[PDB]
Amino acid sequence: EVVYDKISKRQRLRVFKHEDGSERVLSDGDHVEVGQQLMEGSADPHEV
Repeated sequence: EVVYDKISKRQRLRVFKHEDGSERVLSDGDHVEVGQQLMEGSADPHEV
């Protein structure tokens, strides 16, 4: 299991939706695909 260790609450949480779980902000327990962005902001393109 992958660990994203620390994110300051200055960062908002991502507002996507998929798999018709929620349709709103990243919900605890929600299902996440491979390329899904977890946070509002700009993603490192090396990572993608």
